[PDB]
Parts: sequence; C-alpha cells; structure tokens
Amino acid sequence: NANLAPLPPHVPEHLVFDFDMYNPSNLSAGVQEAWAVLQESNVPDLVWTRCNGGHWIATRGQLIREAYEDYRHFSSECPFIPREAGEAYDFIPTSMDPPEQRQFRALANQVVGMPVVDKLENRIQELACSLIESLRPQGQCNFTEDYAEPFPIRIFMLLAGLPEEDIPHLKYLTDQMTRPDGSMTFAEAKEALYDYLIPIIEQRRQKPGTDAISIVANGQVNGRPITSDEAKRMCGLLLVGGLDTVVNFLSFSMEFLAKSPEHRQELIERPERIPAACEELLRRFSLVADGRILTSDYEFHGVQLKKGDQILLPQMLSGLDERENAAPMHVDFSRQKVSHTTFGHGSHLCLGQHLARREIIVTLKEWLTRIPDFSIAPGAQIQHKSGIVSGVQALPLVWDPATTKAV
Ligand code: HEM
Ligand SMILES: O=C(CCCC[C@@H]1SC[C@@H]2NC(=O)N[C@@H]21)NCCCCCCNC(=O)[C@]12C[C@H]3C[C@H](C[C@H](C3)C1)C2
Ligand SMILES: [K+]
Repeated sequence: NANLAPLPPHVPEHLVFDFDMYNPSNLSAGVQEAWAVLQESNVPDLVWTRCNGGHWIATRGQLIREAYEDYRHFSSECPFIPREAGEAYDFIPTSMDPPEQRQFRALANQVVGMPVVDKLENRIQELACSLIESLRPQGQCNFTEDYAEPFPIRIFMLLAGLPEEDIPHLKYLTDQMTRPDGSMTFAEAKEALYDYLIPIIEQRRQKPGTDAISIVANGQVNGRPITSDEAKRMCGLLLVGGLDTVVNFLSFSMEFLAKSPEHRQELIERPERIPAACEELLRRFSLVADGRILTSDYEFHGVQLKKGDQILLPQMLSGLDERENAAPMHVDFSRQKVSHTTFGHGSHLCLGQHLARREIIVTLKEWLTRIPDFSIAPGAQIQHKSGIVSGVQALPLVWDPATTKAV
C-alpha cells in the first residue's frame, strides 16, 4: 500500500493521475516546477489523484477560475485535503460560502483592506529597515528565519494591538499549525491557538480599543452582534492568513534574486520597475493550493463530479499555465499582461492582498538599497516543501558587507 485510496466507481481510469500535493515527485527541481507537471500536454484539464484520500485536481487556469467563481457547486465548507483537515477547519470567512460569508468578509475588510494599508505604510517601512540593518554588516543570514518570519508577525501585532513580548509564543502556536511534524492533530493545533485568542477577545468585548481584534470582536453581522466564537474564528484567520504565505513568498522571491544577478541589477538600476516586478514574482512563485467540496452531483467540463467529492483548485497553477502566460517559467519584469490567481479568485479573493503587496514591495526596495549584491551560501542546496502553502525550508544568504550601505 503506497497509501493510494480505492478509485471511486464514478471516476474513469483515463483521468487518474496520482499527484501527491504534500510530496510531489519532482520536488528537488523546485515546487512550482513539481506542480507544473500537471500542465504537460498529455494531462487532462481535470484529473483524479488517489493520494491523500482521493480528490480531483483542476490543472488549468480556465477551470480553476471557473470553479472558484461557482460557490454553489464548489463549497468552502471543506476547503483542505485531506478530508479530515477540511472538516475540522472552521476559520472565518474561509470556511463559509456566500451569502453568509459576505457579512464576515466585509468586517474583515475593515481591518486589513486598502485604507488601513495606505496608513500602515511607514510602520512597515520602519520594520523592514530595522530588520535589514541588523543583518547588513553580518554578511550572512538565514533569510527565512531572520527576515521573512519576524516581518509579517510584527506587522500583525501592530494591526492587532498585541504586545511585543507575545511574539515568541504566537510564533510557536502558529508554527504548530502550519508546519505540522505529525505530533499533533490539526484540530489540536487549532485549539491551542484558540486558547490564546479566547481570553483577549473576552477582554476586548468588555473593554474595546481601536485595534483589529477590538473591531472584529465588537462587529455587527447580519444585523446582530458577532458571537465570541465567530470573533475567535475570524481572528485566527487574520493571524495565520498573512504569516506563512508572506514568509514563504518572500523566501521564493529572495531565492530567485540571489540566483539572478541580472534581475537584481535591473531593479537596482530601475527601482520604478519594483511594483511590476512584485506582480511578476507573485505569478512565477505563486504558492497556495486549497480547494472545495462538491455540494451536489455536477457535470463540469465533461467530467461527472459527485456530491461530497473534494477538488483541489491550486491558485499557483493558473499563472503558470502556458494558456495564460507565454513562456510561464520565465521571469520577465516587463511582461505586459501578467495573469495569475495567486491571491485566489471569486468571493474569497484575498482580503490581505494590498497589505501583502506593500510588504513585498517595501522588502524589495529596502533590501536592494542596502544589500544590492547577495548570493546563496556556497554549496547550500535550497530545499522546498509542498502543501497547502508551499515554501522554502531555509534560505542561507551571504554577501560582502563592503558592497553594502547603511542608509
Ligand atoms: C503572499 C501573500 C498572500 C497570499 C498568496 C494569499 C493568498 C490567499 C488566498 C489564495 C486566499 C483565498 C483562499 C480561498 O479561496 O479559499 C486568501 C484569502 C484570505 N487572505 Fe490572503 N494571502 C496572502 C496574504 C495575506 C495577508 C498578509 C493577509 C492579512 C491578514 C491575508 C488575509 C486573508 C483573508 C482574511 C482571506 C479570506 C477572505 C475570505 O474568505 O473572504 N492574506 N489569501
Ligand atoms: O493541516 C495541514 C495539512 C496536513 C499535512 C500533513 C500531510 S497528511 C499525510 C502527509 N504525510 C505527512 O507527513 N504530512 C502530510 N497542515 C497544513 C497547514 C494548514 C494551514 C491552516 C491555516 N491557513 C489557512 O487557513 C489559509 C487559508 C487560505 C488563506 C491563507 C492561505 C491558505 C488559504 C491557507 C491561510
Ligand atoms: K469545515
């Protein structure tokens, strides 16, 4: 038993492609590369894999977008593979469908959407600068550990009005959930995280301030007050949603720049291209793959899907699709129409996308200004990991500090 689930009778054999989203066979060549094997010409647009309990995978942008739009057939009630993890998952609004999702989404948007971002730009700037300056004269760092991890969690603490001293504890709680070693069930990891949040929400419903947790926990949904349980489930997501996505995305980006002096030089000589370069990086190193559960039997693009079937709808694949972007594996900061679904698509389109772009942009601007020349540490083989949010296990970087400048 290679732990492949028995093929359900409604699934025709010609659609079977046993891709393992947690351990894809081509991983050492890069995680995007490993997933992009689903886009080779003999692979159908929609396939069934017997790995991880058995589930569909939409392999092309067209189908990915369509399924993300159609929440009536493709429900977020069970958004993760394997089924047991999807079933346990209760974060808001990511575990809900419209119409109920819409009210909770509007509340979340108050704490992370556009006007909040335009406002936070300078605390973001300060944080990046102080982290980079602490590393600069060392001539080395573990980028994932020393910059990518501390950065988003500190921004979240700021949004949420949580004290600095809580960072290590909260880092520990979130790592438990998002990088499981198998010592804990997903529901157990969630519970530990909730145990931290339960008291703070209680406190802030009694005595609200103007932080994100206070806005959320005292908000109105469908014309009534939000429950303490709902507030907890939203805060959980606002905490985690901006963590591993940003940590891992920044690591993919920095790994690419470390290996590409010419792309570094382009952005050094033309810093105005940094916003467009962020978008082209978001496409090439897209990293999320969640999904949906069928609400009923449904024929979708010629394939019979059954009520209860899970479907993986990898956000990462759309922008890598040759049918969406010519020469997809190639990074071109002057690509003219960069299409991707890196932030998702449809009713759940990332609410933190504006904050995420500021984090990436500030990072690239501030890093390249201080440390224009860096490389992968000699002889290091960069290891990737695949999953719901794919990523980089560690990123040792080296530079000559004489080539750097303190601003
Ligand atoms: C590179 C960074 C990021 C990526 C790639 C990303 C990706 C995504 C994706 C793909 C979804 C949709 C999931 C689905 O349809 O099931 C999503 C939703 C969400 N994201 Fe992000 N995200 C990022 C950063 C952030 C940040 C910094 C925050 C701030 C807390 C955040 C907050 C949220 C929230 C609240 C939702 C749920 C929206 C809803 O369900 O209506 N994200 N994100
Ligand atoms: O629950 C999981 C998956 C289980 C991984 C273990 C598998 S099972 C068999 C196999 N063998 C092994 O040794 N291991 C594997 N952890 C993954 C992390 C769960 C993260 C939950 C929190 N994140 C979120 O809610 C999200 C929601 C949404 C927006 C953001 C990006 C993405 C979409 C995830 C944040
Ligand atoms: K669920």
